[PDB]
Amino acid sequence: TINYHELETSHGRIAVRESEGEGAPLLMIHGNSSSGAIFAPQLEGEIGKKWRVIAPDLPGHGKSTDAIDPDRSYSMEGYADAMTEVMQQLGIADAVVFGWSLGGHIGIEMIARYPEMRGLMITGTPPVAREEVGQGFKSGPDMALAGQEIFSERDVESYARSTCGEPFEASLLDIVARTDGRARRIMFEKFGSGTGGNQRDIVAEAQLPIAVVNGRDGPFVELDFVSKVKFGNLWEGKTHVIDNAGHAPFREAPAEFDAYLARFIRDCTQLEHHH
Ligand SMILES: CCCCCC(=O)N[C@@H](CCO)C(=O)O
Repeated sequence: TINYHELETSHGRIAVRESEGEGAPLLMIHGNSSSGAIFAPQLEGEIGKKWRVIAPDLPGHGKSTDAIDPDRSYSMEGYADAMTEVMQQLGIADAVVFGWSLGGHIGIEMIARYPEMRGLMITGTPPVAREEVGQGFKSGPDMALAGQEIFSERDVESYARSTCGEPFEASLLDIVARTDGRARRIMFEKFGSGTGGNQRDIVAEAQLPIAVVNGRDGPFVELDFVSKVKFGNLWEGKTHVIDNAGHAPFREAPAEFDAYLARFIRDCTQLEHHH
């Protein structure tokens, strides 16, 4: 049973899905033009059965309302503010955070705002300074869509297929089509204007465990670049790659992805802590 409910926040009304797991909490943050519903395999599977999985919809996405103030909310740092507010309302200060793509960038911004975070896993996310975008991401037509306000029906399909990968389901179109397109345009411009913290520096200096897990065949992330990024505390000492998966290994290869996520949560929450 997934517990769905909505929170009135300063950013607007935020939809939240929670599993019924009694264990330590895991915040899962979805990507650009997605929603927390994308994390069905974790919410409804072994991860969500054990751990308290929380999968909200960002402002402008899914079942959340559009942002009260797009100029405040639609940016990596603005979304980080919104998710921090959500966690405060839920009374949870020490979640492990999993961020998918845009969600991973948001998670990086959350490090400063959510100091008791027990770990951060990023998938589909190259930590990059603004000038490093070409190094961290692969060039292509779906990539251009990341910052494009208006999607035709065909842009909806191309974007959904490239970002969500196999298997494609019609329900994915509904999610992408709903997205407030202003959020794409504004977030992308602000990323390029360096309005938030330098993500390269943030992850280099961050002391909490950061896990990096990607599909080998994703169309967006430069995996070699990611494997060279400096992290303060890289979980298991390397970046991890799942064969036969693209941008969304949590749905494309759930068992393999869940092995990493479960082990990371265990490591971050159930080992004796020494500074
Ligand atoms: C080039 C800037 C990318 C910003 C983050 C983003 O939109 N990530 C997408 C993946 C890239 O299309 C996602 O959340 O899936």
